[PDB]
Amino acid sequence: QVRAKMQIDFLGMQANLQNAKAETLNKLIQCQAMLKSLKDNAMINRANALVSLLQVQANAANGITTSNFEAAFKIIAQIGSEYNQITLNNGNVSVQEKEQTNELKTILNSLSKELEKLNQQSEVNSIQIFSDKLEVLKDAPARLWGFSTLSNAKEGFYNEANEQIASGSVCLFRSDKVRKHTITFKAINTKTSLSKNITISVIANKLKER
Amino acid sequence: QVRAKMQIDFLGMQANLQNAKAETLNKLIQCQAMLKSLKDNAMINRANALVSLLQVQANAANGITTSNFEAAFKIIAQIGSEYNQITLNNGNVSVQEKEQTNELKTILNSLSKELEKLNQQSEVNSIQIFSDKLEVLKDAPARLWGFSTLSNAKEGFYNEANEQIASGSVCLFRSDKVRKHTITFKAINTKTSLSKNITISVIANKLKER
Amino acid sequence: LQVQANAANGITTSNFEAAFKIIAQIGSEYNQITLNNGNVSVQEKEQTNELKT
Repeated sequence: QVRAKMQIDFLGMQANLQNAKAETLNKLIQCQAMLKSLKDNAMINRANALVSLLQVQANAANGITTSNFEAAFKIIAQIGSEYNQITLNNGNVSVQEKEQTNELKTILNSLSKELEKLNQQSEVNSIQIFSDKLEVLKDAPARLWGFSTLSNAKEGFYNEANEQIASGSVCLFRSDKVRKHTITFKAINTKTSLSKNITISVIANKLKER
Repeated sequence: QVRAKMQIDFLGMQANLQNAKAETLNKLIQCQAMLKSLKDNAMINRANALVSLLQVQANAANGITTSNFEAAFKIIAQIGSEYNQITLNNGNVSVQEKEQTNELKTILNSLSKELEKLNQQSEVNSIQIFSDKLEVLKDAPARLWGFSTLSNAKEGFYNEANEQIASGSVCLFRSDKVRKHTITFKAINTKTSLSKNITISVIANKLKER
Repeated sequence: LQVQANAANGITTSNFEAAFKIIAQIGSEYNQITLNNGNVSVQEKEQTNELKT
């Protein structure tokens, strides 16, 4: 039951990794939208207040508005005082755009660079070999177990050049030798191919010797 | 099952660390937006009330409004009394911008500096070696186990200069010596490369001696 | 343009060079606008953003 569900479990774990990356990216984007929404809701309110000021200066017919246009415009100028504030010299404006400091924008940029640096090492399609009893005798099995996360494959075992010794995902490694063998789990596909190495060392029986 | 899922688990733990940093940054940004929204909602309401005051002074045709313009303007001046309040000397305004004290802005700045100081030590792509039985006899195995969080690598074991003694993520260290050996786990990649040291000390058998 | 339509004052012709730069600061981080002598020109500055990448 564990070995049957392993491919779908690794695909679900990769999907959960994608979910945990996309949630952090969405929180960063919501944070940057909340950062820019302050500037936007200040600027459109300043613009709407200026439109209403020209609306009361349009149908005025009083003359007090010409004297208060130097007074109320500095009240509309205090809407974006922490932003590109405005002034009136003798009836003309001049946008400052003071480039106001904010550390949190730089921390957001550093966290975005951290997320992009994390995004490169998020791999897909990696195989893995396993073997109990790395030490082995002359005729002991030492069952090799491979795992390929490919869609469809052949997942053979090859013996030190290309020599096929198993069929798929399990190998029974008899040695009849003394040397350290290196067995290659191979998962071929119509798209790509993967290989993995394991090293099984053989010893002789210390009791049978001399 | 534990060793197969370790790369995806470490990637998920790094993604959860990114989530726990981005949530704190988003809470700080929401807090600063709530700080600035008080100033913005005071200033646009003061501006809207002043626009309505010039609206009632426009279509007045009464004369009482010229006497109440020194009275109602001080009521509009109490909108931003804890902020850049306003006055009227003989029909002109003067913005104060008193630079009012607030400790919580400084505590927010200190927490942002704390978060940025925490952001530098958040590393990615670190390998780790492990070995049971740091003490070892002349021929005892003392199975070394390495872990590289790289995407694809070779993850070999090198013997004190460059001498390859294993293939990947497992090593069986026979010694036939007496000295303290230093084995280097190495994970090479097309982008970068990492190394890690372990020290396995060998002793002779105390029973076989003398 | 609604307040410039039913104006009948003349101050709006002088403030149309003033208020239009206030409307120009709405999209200052976006394709901002200007007025040379009564005509506009869209910039579309192609502003950088790492998060899109």
